[PDB]
Amino acid sequence: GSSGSSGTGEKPYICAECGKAFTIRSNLIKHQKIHTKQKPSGPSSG
Ligand SMILES: [Zn+2]
Repeated sequence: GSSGSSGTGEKPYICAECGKAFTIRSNLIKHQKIHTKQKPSGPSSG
């Protein structure tokens, strides 16, 4: 939170899939994983 409006000064890395923030370039990568669905093996339902 900053006086006025956000924008001036933000984490060095911010996801786009959802819009999260991180500090360690890696810490962010790991997250991106949760944004990579993995369809099941077989019929959708049944
Ligand atoms: Zn995300």
